[PDB]
Order: sequence, then structure tokens, then C-alpha cells
Amino acid sequence: EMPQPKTFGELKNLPLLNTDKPVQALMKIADELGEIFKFEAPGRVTRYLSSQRLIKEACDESRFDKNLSQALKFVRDFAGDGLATSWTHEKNWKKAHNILLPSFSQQAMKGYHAMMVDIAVQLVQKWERLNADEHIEVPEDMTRLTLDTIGLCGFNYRFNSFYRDQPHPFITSMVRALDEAMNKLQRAYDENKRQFQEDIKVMNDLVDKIIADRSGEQSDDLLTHMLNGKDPETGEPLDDENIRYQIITFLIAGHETTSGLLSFALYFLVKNPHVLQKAAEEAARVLVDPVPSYKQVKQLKYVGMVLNEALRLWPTAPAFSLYAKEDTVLGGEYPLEKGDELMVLIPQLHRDKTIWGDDVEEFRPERFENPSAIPQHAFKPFGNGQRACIGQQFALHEATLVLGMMLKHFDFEDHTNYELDIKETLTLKPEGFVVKAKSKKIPL
Amino acid sequence: KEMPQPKTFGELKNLPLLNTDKPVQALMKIADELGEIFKFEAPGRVTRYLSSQRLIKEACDESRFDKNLSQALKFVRDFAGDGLATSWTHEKNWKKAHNILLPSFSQQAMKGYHAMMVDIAVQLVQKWERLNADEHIEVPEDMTRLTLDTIGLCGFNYRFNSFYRDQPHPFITSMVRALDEAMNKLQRPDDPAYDENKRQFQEDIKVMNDLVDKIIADRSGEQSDDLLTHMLNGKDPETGEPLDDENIRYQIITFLIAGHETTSGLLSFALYFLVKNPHVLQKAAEEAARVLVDPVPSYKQVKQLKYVGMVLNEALRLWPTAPAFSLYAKEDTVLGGEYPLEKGDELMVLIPQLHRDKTIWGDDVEEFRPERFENPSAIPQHAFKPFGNGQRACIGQQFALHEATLVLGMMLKHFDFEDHTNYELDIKETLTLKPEGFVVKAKSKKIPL
Ligand code: HEM
Ligand code: HEM
Repeated sequence: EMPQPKTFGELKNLPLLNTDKPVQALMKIADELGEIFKFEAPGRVTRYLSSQRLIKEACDESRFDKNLSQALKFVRDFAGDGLATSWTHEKNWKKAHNILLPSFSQQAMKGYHAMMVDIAVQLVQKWERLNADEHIEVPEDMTRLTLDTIGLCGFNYRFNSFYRDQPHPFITSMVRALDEAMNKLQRAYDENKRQFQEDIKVMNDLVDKIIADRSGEQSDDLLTHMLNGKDPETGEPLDDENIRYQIITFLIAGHETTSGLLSFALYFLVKNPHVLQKAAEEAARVLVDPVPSYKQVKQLKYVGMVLNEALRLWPTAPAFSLYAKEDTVLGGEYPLEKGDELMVLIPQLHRDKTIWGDDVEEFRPERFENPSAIPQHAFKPFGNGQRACIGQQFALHEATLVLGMMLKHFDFEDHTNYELDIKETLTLKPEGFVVKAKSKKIPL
Repeated sequence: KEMPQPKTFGELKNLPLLNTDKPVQALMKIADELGEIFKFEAPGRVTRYLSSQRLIKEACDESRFDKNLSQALKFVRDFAGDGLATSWTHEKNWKKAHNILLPSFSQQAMKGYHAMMVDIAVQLVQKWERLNADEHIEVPEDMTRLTLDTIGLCGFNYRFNSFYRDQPHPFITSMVRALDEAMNKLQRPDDPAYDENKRQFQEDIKVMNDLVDKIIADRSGEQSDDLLTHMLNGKDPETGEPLDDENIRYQIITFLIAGHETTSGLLSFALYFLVKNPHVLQKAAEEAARVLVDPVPSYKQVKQLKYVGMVLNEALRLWPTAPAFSLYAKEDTVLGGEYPLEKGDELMVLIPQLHRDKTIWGDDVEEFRPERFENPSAIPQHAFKPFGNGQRACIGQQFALHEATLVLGMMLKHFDFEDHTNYELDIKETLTLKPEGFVVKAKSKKIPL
């Protein structure tokens, strides 16, 4: 008999998710109930996994495949059959996967590096231009950077977020749409539908317009590869409708999780001054030029360790879903039937004391001193297998470049003694996180 | 710009400076005179010894430097082969064995080894409990009995039974003679006078090979919780390949060498500093009595011995028992903004001098103060390197520190120690460091096991 949290009569466990912080509530349930517990809703059953012992079996692609959770099903209403919201057996997943994978390689980052520096310089210039006693709204500025970076590197579109306060009309529709998708998980609603469809049209209208605009001009961006790339398997290119879904997918997935990572990384740095000093030291020693090169970013070994430890404690895409391909027994004790669903609670996996030791809550980038020392399937901030994050190298290159430049150019002060408050949408971010930056007066 | 260099001997350059019984300590004295970097030239060899954290932090940049096999390690390779410690990073068998063996060496994997560690530690305590009045302890001798038997039992389920002997195992007779010959060959041509040295050297290699490959063939098919199991059954996730039997023998020899000698030196130096600093010993003995409340220490209790762990780190600061490692420049690069290096140029990290960097540690670098390690994260990057650097760092670091903390904790729980001879520190140099002739008296506290 599998552990299961408290129930609400006919609603079963569903009201447990009627909260602003469902991931963190699920983590507390995992602390109480252990490596696996069942979660029941009206017409829905799933099992949350928290231990490396069970998650390593769940990551066996011969036994389990990616499932679309209820959140992803609602995102699919505007993300379509993009890479993140399509089933593995759908023709358009493997097609887009083969077409888009060469545009996301570590090798392909060399072409994106210049445009990444463009936005990163804007962030540094904004902070250099602050007056005395002014402070920085960290997740707000990190979102300005990651959104503009994926806009420029992806489709040569400048959201110009550092010129605004009210964000782009596309971005306003996106957050409202994602909010509606989250609310339907916790959920008079006739107005919500009119709002939801208006936000979908706004995203579709801008995207489909840029697709038609892109003339025949060639750029160093994702749009070029999508318009001209052919799947080696089927020999087919993506049609314009799926291209639009990929644009929406990459605009969503390409910015918010990365901004959360940078925000959490800076949080842990100002809360652990010895780690900050080590990271600032490497940045000063490695970033010897006014503009960082691609090779210099790859040299920021310790900064990359800081980001991985931030991804360990607070993975900004905190869960993914799987389904059993056939009848199977997980870990030798809980039999599963074909189609049974599993949820991987990534933050709990990253706190497995049998893997990481007893000090799992401490921020120690030195855990990632040797990448090979980490056991298999113990660290999964970017998902698993062929359905893993295609943009992993993009996010980590952008985050290493930006965090390196931040540490090179400024000293940071946790002037409010900020108390960590993690806002949950479908991703995680430290709400209200603010710092002061004292410029080191190093020119660009 | 112009690099310092110690005195030369004509055509022999600096080589006769290493024609001594204590070369590491001679190099440390040279570093005191010449500073953070000096050139060392020999016939057909050039290297640069680094002593400051300022330069060593650059040398530890794995994008600019990779582990080099020093001349000593090249001679050890004649019987350690392409084991982990004597292989190049670019050799297929390094990354293969590296990926296969890391899961048996984590701090988590120590839980499985803990019981066998207690087995040997109890034998040590029982030996000292059974000494008669006025009898004394030969500290490095007994510490080596412990570390060898521990690496024998947790590693390959083999009992060297060192506490039942005076004359050590024929494998060790082969091993120490082999290490001595490898050290001696640094001064040497291949003329006829050395034919007997070669004949002796090959006899010692065969003894080690004969014992090891026999146990490999013996391991029956029985399953054990040891290193040998992972080597026989483990597969590299990258290549999908397991280690072949020839490399497995090199890993066993490597683990027998590297798994006991540096750790015994650590315990010997730690006990040395404890009896020379009675206030530190009392503080460490108090923690042992407060934490080790059971007749046998648990794995979690050993992790609680925070001050004992600080004592061991400070012992590793002053006398790191693997006192140097070698690096080579991957490409042309400039060290410290003043010393240009070409691709393939060699560096030696003089760890004991790095650990005496006054800009890092303060002016009292020679004093034994475990409180330096109250918060280990306060230490700057690449300032404390007793276990090497990067992907070529000591794989057995967690093994050595768990064994040493467990044993030293039990020693401090069960005995009071007296420096009855007022021992004068005499550091014997093989390829590792140990305090030769260090003896103490133990007065039992009469706490049963
Ligand atoms: C630190 C930042 C990021 C994190 C933590 C992250 C996390 C993840 C995770 C956990 C998954 C698997 C989800 C599942 O199995 O349901 C995933 C998939 C995906 N991510 Fe990310 N991601 C990040 C950045 C990015 C970026 C920058 C992009 C776009 C450039 C991106 C695009 C995608 C796509 C397209 C998929 C679906 C892949 C497929 O199934 O074909 N991600 N991501
Ligand atoms: C206090 C005790 C120890 C010290 C001070 C120490 C020190 C070191 C150092 C400095 C290196 C790097 C050598 C180089 O870069 O050329 C190293 C590597 C190594 N050590 Fe240790 N060690 C200790 C204990 C152990 C133990 C107990 C084991 C086995 C269980 C072990 C096995 C190894 C191996 C296999 C390597 C090579 C790692 C590689 O390159 O893949 N050592 N050690």
C-alpha cells in the first residue's frame, strides 16, 4: 500500500494543489511520506517519485516515455505540437527534434555568442548607470536579459526589454496565458476564456507575422534553420504552423527557466560570501578582455559549478511526467500497468541524502568538482533521455556568460537580508529578490 | 621575467641537488630562498617548481594545464602500468577506469566499507590495550599495519594480517624495494653495474603481479562489497566497456600502493602534532569521548568528529604525504603575467610550500592550529591541495579521511598518549613522507570494545 497524503472527500488529493506554491507543498509531502506517494484527483491518478533509486528506473526509456502532465496539456492549447508539448510518437516531435538539434549544440553556441554579449552588455550598462543607494530587482532584470537573448539569438527580434517597464505585448499575453494554464490546475470563467483566446491570438499574430516577414534574408538564428532545415529521416521541413509553435515554445522555454537560474544563483552567491569570492576571483582571472569570448566563457569552470548547484537546490523546471510503456514493476515493490503515470519531483531527487549526503540544503558548488563523480540519474535539472532539454547548452552558456560578467564588474550586497520567497508559476523564481551593486569601474 | 634558479653543478645542472635522502625538504628550502617559482634543470629535463597560491591557482586551470607524469611517476609506471595514478589523461584506460571506479569511492560508498574499517581499527586498539607497562608504540609502523590491512580488506576482501607479523608480506617486500629503485633511478646510465638492480626490480614486479592476478582469477564468483567487484563487473557508461584483466591488476597494485602509504603518514603526522600540542589533543580527545558513545563507532558518528577532521586537515597542511604533483602546459600560455611557457612545458606543485603561503594563511604558518579549518569554505580556491587538482585529484580522498577520522577518534577515545622520548621530528622520504622513529606511550582509559 503506497503512501498518500490527506484527502478532501470526493475531491481526493486535488485541493492540495489549490495553493500558490504547489511544488513546494509537494516537496513537504515527499519529506513526510518518502520516496514515492500516490496523488489522486477526480479522473486522475499519478505517483510522485523523489529518490534516485526509483527515478533511475523511471528514466529507463525502454520502460517509460515522456507523459504530458495536466499542466503541459494546458500549455499545449497555445504551444501546440511544439517540441515540449508533443508526444514522442507524434511525427512532429522527431521531425522538429532532428531539424532543431544542430542549432542547439555546444558547437552552435559559437554563433549565438555575439548576440548573447549584446544583451549582456545592456544589462551591465543598466547597472553601471544606477545612482547611489538605488537597488536592483534581480528576477525582473534577469527576465529582461533572457527574453531579449532568446528573441535576438532565436529570431533576430529585439524585445528591447531594457527600454521598458510594461513588458512587450507578446510577453503580457504569454504570462497571462501561462497563468490561466496554472489556474486551471487549481480551479464565472466565461471572461477567462475570452481573455485566454485573446492572449493566444496576440502570440499567434506576432509570430506568424515575423515568419511571413522573414525577404529571404539569412541570419544566425533559429528561424533560419526552421525555415530551411529538412529532417534527415522524413526528408520533410517543418510547416509554418509548427514553426509558429516552435517559436512560442522557444520564447516560453527559452527565457523564464534561465532567468530563474540566474536569479537563484545570485541569491545563493550573496548568501554564501565565500562562494561569491571564489566565483568573482575566477571571473577576474578569466575574463581579461572588455568583451568575453566564447572560449573564455567555457573557461569559467567555477561559475558553471555555481549554476549546477543552484540547479540542484532549485531546478527551475521542477518536474516532468512519465508513463509506463508496458506493465512493469518499479523498484521491485509497486506494480504498474500500461499507461500508469509517474511524476519526477526534481528538487526532492536533488535532496536525496543517500546520494548527496546529509548536508543537502547547503550551497556547495564543490559537489560538482568532478562531473563524473555524480551518480547516474541523480542530477536531472534538464529532464531525461531523448526528451531532455534541447536548450540546455544555450541556457548554460548564456547563464555562465552573464553571471561571469556580473561578478567581474560589480560587488553585490544583500542589503535587505532578503528572505527567500519562491514564486511558483509553472517555473520557480525568488520573488522580491533585490540587491545593491557597487561598480568596480571596469570599462567595456 | 627572469626566473630564479638554484645553484648548478656544471654539466649536471641542478640534478645533484636531488642527490639527497630528503629531496622534498631540500626543495622546500630552495623555495624559501628563491620564492614562488624557480627553474630546475637536469640533463635532458627542465621543470619549474611553484610555491605560491598566486601561481598554483593558474596551474590548476585544467583548460591550460593537464596532469604530467613526473620522472618519479614514469618509473612507478613500470609496475603500476596505466593504473589511475600513472596513466595520462588522454589514455583510454584513464577515463574508463575513472568512470568505473568513482562510484566505489564516494563518501556515500564509505558506508559499505565502514564495517571492515572497524575490523582493522579494533585490531589496532586491541594491540595497544594488550601492551605491558612501560612498553611503547612504533607509530608509523603500526599505522602502516592499519592502512594496509584496511585497503586490503575493504578493497579486495584480502587479509594481510599485518598485526600478526613483524616481517611484512612478500608483496610489500617487492613493493617498497620497487619504489626505492624508481626513486634511485632519478640520479642515474644503463651500464652493466645496474644489471643486478634490474634483475632485482623485475623479481619484485613478478611477486606483485603473481599475487594480484591470482586473486583476480580466484574471485569463485562470490559477490562482495569491495573495489574488486566493481572492477570485475563495472562498465564505463561512455564506452560501454569494462576494464580488462591486465588493467585490473594495475588498479589493484595502484590501490595497494596509494591506498595505504599516504594515509599511514597522515595518521603518523596527526598523532605527532597532537602529542606536541597538548591543548589540541585535549580538545580532540574531548570530542571523541562526547561523540563515540558506543563500543563501536558508527558511520554517522565518524562524520560527527568535526574537530578530529580539522586536526587531520591541519596535519595535511603542514606535511602533505604526497607532497608534489606535475603538470604540463596544454598550449602556449603566460604564467602570472610574467613567465611565458610553451606547449608541453612542465610545472611541479610543491604542496608543502603552497600550504605555507603567508599571503593565504598568515604569518604563523608553522604552528599547528586545526582551527584554521573551522569553516573549510573560507579557504580560497587552490590554496589547500593535499589531494591534487581537478579530474586528476585523489579518487580515494574520502576513503583516506574516513579511515583516518575513525581510527584517530578511537585512538583518542581509548588512550592517553605520552611523548615519552621528546621525539625530534625526522621526516623520512621515499616517494611519500613519514616521521621516522616516532614513538609514544599509551595509557589505556580501560573503555571496553
Ligand atoms: C536553466 C534553464 C532550463 C531548464 C532548467 C530547463 C528544463 C527543462 C526540462 C526539465 C525539460 C524536460 C521537460 C519534460 O520532460 O517534460 C526541458 C525540455 C525542453 N526545453 Fe528546457 N530548460 C531550460 C532552458 C531552455 C531553453 C533556453 C530552451 C530554448 C532555447 C529550452 C527548450 C526546451 C525544449 C524545446 C524542451 C522540449 C524538448 C523535447 O522534448 O524535444 N529550455 N527543459
Ligand atoms: C591522506 C592520504 C592521501 C593523500 C595525501 C593522497 C594524495 C594524492 C594526490 C596528491 C594525488 C594526485 C597525484 C598527481 O596528481 O600526480 C592522488 C591521486 C590518486 N590517489 Fe591519492 N592520496 C591519499 C590517499 C589515497 C587512497 C586511500 C587511495 C585509494 C583508495 C588513493 C588513490 C589515488 C588514485 C587512484 C589516484 C589517481 C587519481 C587519478 O588520476 O585518476 N589515494 N592522491
